[PDB]
Amino acid sequence: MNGTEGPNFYVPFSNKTGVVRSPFEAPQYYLAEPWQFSMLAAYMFLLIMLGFPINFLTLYVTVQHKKLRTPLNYILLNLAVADLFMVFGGFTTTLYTSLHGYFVFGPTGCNLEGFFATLGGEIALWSLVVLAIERYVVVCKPMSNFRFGENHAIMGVAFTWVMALACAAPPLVGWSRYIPEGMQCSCGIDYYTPHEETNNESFVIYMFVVHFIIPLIVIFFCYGQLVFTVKEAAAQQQESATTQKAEKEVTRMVIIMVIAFLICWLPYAGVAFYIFTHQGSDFGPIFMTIPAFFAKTSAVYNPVIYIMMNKQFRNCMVTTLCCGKN
Ligand SMILES: *[C@@H]1O[C@H](CO)[C@@H](O[C@@H]2O[C@H](CO)[C@@H](O[C@@H]3O[C@H](CO)[C@@H](O)[C@H](O[C@H]4O[C@H](CO)[C@@H](O)[C@H](O)[C@@H]4O)[C@@H]3O)[C@H](O)[C@H]2NC(C)=O)[C@H](O)[C@H]1NC(C)=O
Ligand SMILES: CCCCCCCCO[C@@H]1O[C@H](CO)[C@@H](O)[C@H](O)[C@H]1O
Ligand SMILES: CCCCCCCCO[C@@H]1O[C@H](CO)[C@@H](O)[C@H](O)[C@H]1O
Ligand SMILES: CCCCCCCCO[C@@H]1O[C@H](CO)[C@@H](O)[C@H](O)[C@H]1O
Ligand SMILES: *C(=O)CCCCCCCCCCCCCCC
Ligand SMILES: *C(=O)CCCCCCCCCCCCCCC
Repeated sequence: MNGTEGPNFYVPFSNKTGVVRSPFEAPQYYLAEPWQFSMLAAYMFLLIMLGFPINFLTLYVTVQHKKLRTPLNYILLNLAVADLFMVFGGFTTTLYTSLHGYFVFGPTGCNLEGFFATLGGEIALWSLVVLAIERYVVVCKPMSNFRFGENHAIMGVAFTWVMALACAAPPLVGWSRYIPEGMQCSCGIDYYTPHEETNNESFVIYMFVVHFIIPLIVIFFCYGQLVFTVKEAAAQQQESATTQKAEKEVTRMVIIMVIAFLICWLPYAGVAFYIFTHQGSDFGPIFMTIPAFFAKTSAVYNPVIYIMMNKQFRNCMVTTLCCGKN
């Protein structure tokens, strides 16, 4: 027996020596050394110090530069906002709790922190999906006489909001639940205890299919077709070096974006799928925080890839940071 059950939690540590306390009431220093809790805090600090400026600057630069405010870019603003939900909902609260050694805000705080942290990263997830769809629609022109504009861009943003709520809300009202995870300082969806009262098994399948496989297929399809269309168009215009450049640049960025998507969610899903097969095993507190490393860090590397590697934004950023010139 490798864990310790309670009303609103599951501490991954045997209580056979009697040392296990609630993650809402007392420090979990039997679960991990105090210095490891400090390193958790150190990492949350890094994610905030990098994550806030990068994502805030994205919104600020867009307000100052008319050229950035195009319908396509609406979703990349949505991304930046989602990343800020991850920072202020997730990382800051985890920084606070990690320094105590347990989730001080209790079960209600666990639901809040879990909701906004889940909502944040899920909006970001679907933002990356909707961008691929919009880019696919715009480049491949799969529809007869269609023009992407403000109305469509806003629907795409609302679509992410809805999908993210379809993921984050149900645990608040019966279907699965939010409980402290890993080192017990941050809360999230329960996918490591078969909890019949909330039906965790169905929700995990629903999550795996609707919120990972479907996104993964849409992203691979949309960008697959986009790279196909661009490559055959360049092959029919090989005299233009500009077009050959643009073709290679687009293919390079698609590979970066697809690989980046996998790094973010494949570890989180690979571990989730493993627990579905091998249930109730001796999963450490650190083991649970390894997938969350890659996922939470996306709040920094997504805006680096999807926004700061754009030459247009990069100029506006320099201008805004240098007060007007340069
Ligand atoms: C992990 O295991 C440990 C060990 O079992 C466990 O901690 C223990 O919890 C029990 C309560 O569940 C504690 O027992 C209490 O001891 C105090 C003595 O001061 C009593 O006052 C408590 O109440 C009794 O007496 C009252 C008298 O008026 C009655 O009103 C009441 O009904 C009770 O009879 C109670 O006996 C025990 O002290 C700890 N032990 C240790 C070592 O901490 C812990 O709960 C487990 N963790 C999890 C998450 O499940
Ligand atoms: C940068 C944000 C500030 C975080 C302040 C952390 C306060 C930690 O407070 C600690 O909690 C222990 C219980 O776990 C108690 O022994 C004491 O209150 C204190 O040592
Ligand atoms: C990915 C599909 C497999 C099942 C996933 C279920 C667990 C979801 O886990 C969630 O991930 C979010 C990442 O955005 C974190 O912010 C949340 O804290 C966490 O609850
Ligand atoms: C979703 C997957 C995105 C499309 C990835 C295609 C990358 C293939 O690679 C591309 O074409 C040639 C090989 O086919 C290489 O020699 C080129 O360097 C490269 O641009
Ligand atoms: C335009 O005039 C150029 C920008 C002016 C600012 C140049 C100085 C940048 C230094 C940033 C250092 C970051 C410190 C990070 C420590 C945590
Ligand atoms: C806007 O007008 C661009 C200039 C603004 C920067 C003024 C000079 C910056 C000096 C660099 C100091 C960096 C130290 C960071 C402290 C942690």
